Formats: sequence, C-alpha cells, structure tokens
Amino acid sequence: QDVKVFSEDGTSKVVEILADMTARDLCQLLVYKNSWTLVEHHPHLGLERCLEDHELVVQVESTMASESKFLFRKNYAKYEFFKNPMNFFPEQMVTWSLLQNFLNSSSSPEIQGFLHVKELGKKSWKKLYVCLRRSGLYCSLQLLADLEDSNIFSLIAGRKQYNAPTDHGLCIKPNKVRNETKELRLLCAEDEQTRTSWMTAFRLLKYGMLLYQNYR
Amino acid sequence: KQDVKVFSEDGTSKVVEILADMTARDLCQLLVYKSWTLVEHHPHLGLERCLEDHELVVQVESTMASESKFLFRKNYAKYEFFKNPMNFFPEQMVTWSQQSLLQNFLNSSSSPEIQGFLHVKELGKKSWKKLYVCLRRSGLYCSTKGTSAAPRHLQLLADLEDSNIFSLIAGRKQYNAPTDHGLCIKPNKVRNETKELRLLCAEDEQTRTSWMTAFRLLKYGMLLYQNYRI
Repeated sequence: QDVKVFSEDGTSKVVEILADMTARDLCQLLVYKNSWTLVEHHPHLGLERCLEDHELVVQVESTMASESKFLFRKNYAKYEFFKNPMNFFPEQMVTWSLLQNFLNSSSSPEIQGFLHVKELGKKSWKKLYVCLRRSGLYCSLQLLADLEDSNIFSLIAGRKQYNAPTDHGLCIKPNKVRNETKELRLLCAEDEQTRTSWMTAFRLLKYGMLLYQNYR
Repeated sequence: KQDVKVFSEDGTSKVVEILADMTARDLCQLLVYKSWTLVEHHPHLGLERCLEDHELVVQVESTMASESKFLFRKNYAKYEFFKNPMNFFPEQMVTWSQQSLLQNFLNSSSSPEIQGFLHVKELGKKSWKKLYVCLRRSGLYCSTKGTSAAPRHLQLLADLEDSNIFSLIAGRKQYNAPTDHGLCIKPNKVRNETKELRLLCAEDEQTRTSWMTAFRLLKYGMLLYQNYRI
C-alpha cells in the first residue's frame, strides 16, 4: 500500500497506492502532486524494464528484491510500433502463416535474427541465430527459455558486470527469479534499433491486445 | 471491408460495413451514432453470449454458422464483479492455490479455484446429473467423490483452450434442462454439432452469473479490467 519511487535525481518519495492501481494510475498520481513511465529497476541483476501502463503496481511490487527500485521517468518512444507498424521491423525479421496479427493471440509469429547469447553462470558469449515464438525462445531448434510467467528486461550494466559484447543487452527473466543471477539468459543486439525491436516483439507476444488498448 | 447484419430489440435489422480491425465497442458506438452490447446468438444450438468490448467483430463473425445472428441490446451489468469485488462471490465458491482477490484474478499466474454444485449434461445425450464442479485454468472438472476436490477425485470434463462461455437460451425445451439457469462451454470449432457441447445448470440466476463471470475472468483476465476502466 505504501510504495517508494525514485526520480532520476536519486530523490524519492513514499506514496500510498490502492491495490487496484495500474502503472499509469501511479504515474498520474505523481504528475498530480502521457510519456511518464515507471521502471522496475534491479541494480543487483543489472536489469530494468518499463512497466506497461496497465500493469498492477501491486503485482510488480510483489516480485521486487531488497535493493530493487521503482524509477519514475519519461519514455517518448512508448508505442512506436503502433504509430507505424508497417515500417517498424527490419525486412523479414517477423514472419507469419500486420497490426491485427500481433494483437491476435491465436497467430503464429516467428521473430528471427542474430544475437550474442550468454551461457548461464559463466561470462561467456556465443553468437547464435535466434528465433522467438509464442512457445518460447530458441536458437537455430534448441529450447533456450520458456515464456510462461516472464518479462523482458534491458541490460543496464552490460559491459562491466556480465562482460557483454555490446552495450545493447537484454534478458527474458522468469518472475520466480528474484535474487538469483546465475540462472539468467542474457542476449545482445548489434545496436539500439535491433534491441528495441526484439523487446517490442516479446512485449507484443506476451501482452498483445492489452498494449493496443493502452495506446487506443 | 466487410458487411455484417445486426438485429435490434425493435426487431429491426441493418447491414453495416465493418473494417477488419473494429472492436465490439467500435461497432456499438457506430450503432449508437445513428452500456450497449453485441450478442453472439446461436438459435440452432440454443446459445448466446455478449462480446467483451475488445473482441474483434470479424474474428467472432468467421466462427458463426448459417443461422447465427448478431443482436444489439443494452446491458447495464457488464462489470458487476469490478464494482464490488470483495463481495461478489458467495462464501467459499472461490479459493486460491500455489499461495505461499482482484489482484489474483488479474494475475495470469494465479491458480484460481471455483467450486460449487451444478447440473451437468452428458455429452450428446439429453441426460443430467447434479455434480460438485471444480473450475481451474487447466479445465473444468467434477468430483467423483462428493465434494472432494482432490486431484485423484477430479474428472476432466472440458478443456478451456479455444472456447467461450455461453448463456443457455434454449433451456428447458431443447436439452431437457433441470433449471432455467443454464450455461455452456462451447469449443470455438463447433458450428452445428451439439454433441460436443458441455451444458451446465445452476440452481438460480445469481449462481449462473457467478460461474460465467469466473469463466470470463479466467479467460480474459486483465483485458476485462481495461474494458471496465474504458
């Protein structure tokens, strides 16, 4: 019911939320007293993630670790896919059999391209061709990870902590994983544009119609 | 670019040009511009269902038989659970597993448990039996020993994947239903065959609404909360 929120400064305030409050509720509760976002921030894991506008703040709070923080900041690229779906993904990154397809939870989207992949426990990376399906994450197929009860996070520490090949790292973390770090599957894109697309892709697969309604 | 026929409570019918991305609430607003709800009405099956606001009209339309109709009526009870969640479900009808109420229903990782007596019709036959019924994300079960929800005492009745919950309009006459308060889990693939219909009968209206709400809550989850908050 009491939630602590850090601004980019390092300043923080404690606010009382009702359990029925979404991420955008809290954002509006902070603007009083559409670009604003809450970040689920894990320094120990080196992982962060914007909450989707609709996410119950109480749900996310229940999977927070000791040092985990809520950050309150702006995000000006919030629904870049919904603003221009046709020219968002690089040619032949996503294959079917376009907007409605991602929103239909019956569809079978294949998301494919090269990524560096970190092996669990060790700080060693191998450049594997990767495929993303509703059924999970594969490398060209060997089942890397399941998508049940999970979320996609961008890597913040990257280079220094995990020895990432690029700064543009990302990770699919199961919500059951809290203070574990050896059991993390970390990935790396060659640039920012490709990380953004992979993250949008997962979010579209997991959240689907929820995201579109958020955008309206 | 698609035509669809919508029937009103007046008895009137209008053919409306729908786009492939229109939601039920977009159609309703388009019809108001001329609380409201679209209904998936199956006369031959004796089934009906209000579409949730977010559903794509075209999607539902393609899963329709010849005789099926879209109705357009008012529904002032669309989200009664959300208005008073702590007091919507009768005592001990709803419990939770894998625990170390709104939040639980909206968390797709939760293990909801919905329990109670219902009349259950046997597949493809007009014969009923009162049973202790147990709903989970993994399916609809009934107890083979009184009110024991033990796994060893649960018999799987219906898978829930790729299906929807329907109100039973046919009722007493068509299926020899024990009460007026019937519902049905219809698998989406069904067109004309009644044989794979899973019919249920509650003892009263409130009990029926409770089960359907729970079904809807399990199927749609957070989407329904979005819809409630427009």
